[PDB]
Formats: sequence, C-alpha cells, structure tokens
Amino acid sequence: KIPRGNGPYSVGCTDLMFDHTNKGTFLRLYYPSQRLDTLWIPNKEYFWGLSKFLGTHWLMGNILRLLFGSMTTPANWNSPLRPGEKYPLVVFSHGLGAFRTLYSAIGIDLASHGFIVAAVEHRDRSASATYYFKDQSAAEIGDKSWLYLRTLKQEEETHIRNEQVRQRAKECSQALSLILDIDHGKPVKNALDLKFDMEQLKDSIDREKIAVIGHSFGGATVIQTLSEDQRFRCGIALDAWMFPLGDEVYSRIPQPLFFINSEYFQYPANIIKMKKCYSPDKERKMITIRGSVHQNFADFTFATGKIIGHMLKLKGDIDSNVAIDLSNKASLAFLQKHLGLHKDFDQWDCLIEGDDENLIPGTNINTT
Ligand SMILES: CC(=O)Nc1ccc(S(=O)(=O)Nc2ccc(Oc3ccc4ccccc4c3)cc2)cc1
Repeated sequence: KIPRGNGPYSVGCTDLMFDHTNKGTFLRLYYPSQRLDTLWIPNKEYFWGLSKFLGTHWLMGNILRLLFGSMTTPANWNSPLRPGEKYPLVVFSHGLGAFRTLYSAIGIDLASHGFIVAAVEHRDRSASATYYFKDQSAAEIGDKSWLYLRTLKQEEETHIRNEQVRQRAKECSQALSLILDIDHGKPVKNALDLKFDMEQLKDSIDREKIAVIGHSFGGATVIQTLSEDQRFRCGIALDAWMFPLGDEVYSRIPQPLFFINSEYFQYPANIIKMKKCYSPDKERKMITIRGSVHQNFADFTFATGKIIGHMLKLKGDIDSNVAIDLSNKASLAFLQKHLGLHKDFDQWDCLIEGDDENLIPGTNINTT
C-alpha cells in the first residue's frame, strides 16, 4: 500500500548500526540498486512503543502488531548498490514517536531518482522505540536493549526538547561523518549481521551534494543540523515543529531552506518561527499542500482505508498519493536547484512556488 518510487532507478534497502552502543549511528539506507520484500516495521517492540506513544496499554500494542507486523515496503532488501556513478546524499530525521522506517514513501521515491537516503534512528528518546547492544557479545547473539520514548512533564518541555534537538542534530552529523568515512574506504562492522557489504559504498557518494530532510520534530532537526554542520548544502523541513529550537538558531542558517507544510497542522506561533528564519540575503521557500494533515508525510497515511484513515487523522482531504507526490516533486526540484544536480527535476520548479491547484504559496496563516 506504500507507493513504489516514481523514478527510473530500482531501490534497495538495508540497515546499518555502527558502532553497537547507543552513542553509535543507527540508520536505514535507501539507494539505487541493481523482489520488493523489506519488512516495514521489523520488531514487535516498535509496536509496543507506538502503543505507549498513542496513549494505550499492552493490548493496542499486540493489535497493531497483528495488523501491520508483516506489511512490507516496496524496496529490495539487501539488493546490491547500482554501481558506476556517484550519488547525492540525503540524511533524513523522523518525528516524535516515529523511528527510522516510517518514511519509506519519501525515502524510496528519492532513491528511485538517484539519491542515497540515510534515515537515522534517533536515540534522544524521541523515538517510540529504538535499540542498541550493551556489548559485542550481546550483538553477536542479537540480544537487544530497547529504549522507549520518554514522556515529559510540562515544566520540562522547553529545556528537554531543545537538548533533544541538539542531540538529534549531533546524530545527523554523526550519520554523515560515518557515511563519508565509508565512502573513503573506512572499514565497518555492522552490529546487525546483514547480507549487504558496506564496502559497496566506497567512492559512491558525491561528497558536495549533501542535504538534510526532516518531518515534524525532524523538521526542527533540519534547522539545528544546518546551523551546526556546514557540510550540509540545503535543508527541506516537512511540517516542522519549531518549538524545540532556541532563539539563537533562526538567524544562523546559511544554507537554502525549504518549508513544506500541511494545512491542518500549522498555527501562528509555529509560522512566526519559520518567518524568523527569513533574511533577504538567504534562500527560503515555503509551500502548503491544501487539505493535508500532519500525517500525510509519514507512511501510516497509506496503511488504512480512506474512511478510517480519515477518522484516525491519518488522512486529510487531499488524496494521500497526490500529497506525497506534490511534496516529493517539490523536494526534488529544490534539491536540484541547490545541490546542482544534472537531472530534469526542474520541470517541477512551479511547485517550489506553489503553482498547483493543490498548493498555496507560503501559508494561509498571517503573522506580523
Ligand atoms: C499529540 C501528539 O504528540 N501528536 C503527534 C506528534 C508527532 C507525530 S509524527 O508524525 O511526527 N511521528 C509519528 C508518530 C507515530 C506514527 O505512527 C502512527 C501515528 C498515528 C497513528 C494514529 C492512529 C493509529 C496508528 C498511528 C500510528 C507516525 C509518525 C504525530 C502525532
């Protein structure tokens, strides 16, 4: 039910954890490859964590497991990397209560247009669930240590969310550094024991065409990561939740920055913070997909029927495939303009400006 990528490349998918601790990097890789069998949500504990995030008990955990536990996503698991070329790199940051696998609609479509996409799994305790290993012995027998989402008291939110977004930007940088090191032949031992050799990635990254993309909490991570890591050349923030960011960051984003909003998530206090990032000497774009809801950017907008997805706030008015296509095409055109790609994604340059029936330029919210 998750749409196949619309590009000409076929898409592989694998997982990489290095090192094995909770300070290491944990990402899912989508990439052009040389079967469509990747498990969407691969462990029972992610369903338990999703149930705690949603506010239900042990029951709703196993129910979610029974419904989706073997649902796949259209990527060739451990398929070989399509050799011959250098690929641009997107680092992707998930929202609160999500984890590394819940944005394959976006990851797989970018990979089919020639990107390698590194979807990181954050260990800031903003994920529903993630895991690490206490030592190499535990990794050798696959004995996972799970860390679940921390819920916060209202008195804590401001401080903790900002520390979390700094830790998330740190993890996006650490993912980039690892991928850039593998590109130069640094040897890695995947703490997971998968049939994909990371040596395939040697001399396979275009080290000047790096972008960071994020949804919600991940949208704030785009801004913190851009502010801190000059190696990233542009950012796309999908329905960014701006709260975690401190006041000092908004005037300290040099790179091109694209805001892609849904209609029904946004509110003035959030829009004003996006507007604090604007400067006449900096490249900023903003569009809003009409009729869309927060969840149109994550994969659960494709996991249920129209009527119940509409009921659970997983679907909006706009068709879920029309929304992700608009957002993906606008992203591809923006990436081409600011990464310098020699592709034909500028056919969608009208979308960066909101020139579609299903798009608003900027936002319908007004601020001072
Ligand atoms: C009140 C609140 O904190 N709200 C919120 C915050 C962040 C996001 S999120 O989009 O950024 N992260 C995310 C989290 C879980 C996901 O799985 C879901 C989501 C919603 C479901 C609804 C019904 C049944 C199953 C569901 C599974 C997907 C993405 C969403 C809501």
